[PDB]
Amino acid sequence: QGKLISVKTDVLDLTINTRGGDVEQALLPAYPKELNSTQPFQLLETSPQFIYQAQSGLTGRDGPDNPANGPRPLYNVEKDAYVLAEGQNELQVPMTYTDAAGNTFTKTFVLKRGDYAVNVNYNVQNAGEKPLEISSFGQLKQSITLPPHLTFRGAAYSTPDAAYAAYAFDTIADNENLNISSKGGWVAMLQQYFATAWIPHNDGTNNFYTANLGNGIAAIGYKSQPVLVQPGQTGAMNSTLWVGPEIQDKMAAVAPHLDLTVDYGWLWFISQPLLVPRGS
Repeated sequence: QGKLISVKTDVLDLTINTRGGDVEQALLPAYPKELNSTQPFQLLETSPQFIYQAQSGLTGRDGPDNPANGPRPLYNVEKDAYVLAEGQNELQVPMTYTDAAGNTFTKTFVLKRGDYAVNVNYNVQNAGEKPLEISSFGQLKQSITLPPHLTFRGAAYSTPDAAYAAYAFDTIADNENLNISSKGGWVAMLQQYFATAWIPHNDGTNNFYTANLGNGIAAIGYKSQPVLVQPGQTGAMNSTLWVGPEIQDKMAAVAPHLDLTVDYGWLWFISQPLLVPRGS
């Protein structure tokens, strides 16, 4: 039972679940829902017939988002609604959770004006006797079937060794999944004109994976290498979420070597039905 908070700027309307801090819906006010609509375009969404979420949290031995340590952390929040105020160029949305040992975990969303790159920052204060072992993760998950409603989509990533790469949702659904290591890099879900991406900011070697979550859900994500938070200290785990138009210039400012060019070419080609006519 985690409430839903509203987080608004000029370009994004996010709903964030307070149990785990997953982004459950993202609307884009600069883009109409369809031709002639009042409504903004819906990228991330949570509904009975379609889900598309940017999930994140702290896993590893001592991470609270690790199911073995119990249910996802219920964060406390100041308000239910945050809105970029006039004259202000940045919005901060901090949420705090306190462990059953006084360990404090602060997850903070940082939005900037006109900016589709949302910073997602943790601070972990260890108030106990042993080091806390923690991996952060970013997952993007999506229903394979759109709502029947009665133009292609896929997963991508890049690493220092992988200039372009792409997984069709079919492949993921076939249990043929990515499982690799990447220092830096990024993972994304693509559609036409719009993209979602997680870009970790750390010094380690991430695990980049795709996953069949079953019942029609595909996923791509990263799990950053485990870090120790000493009894002394407060640790920080940072990543950036792109949630917006597929503007390469803007994305590449946040992820160097962002080039989707060859990914789109593959996904465009692969999603077109085959017809070989009989001779005549």
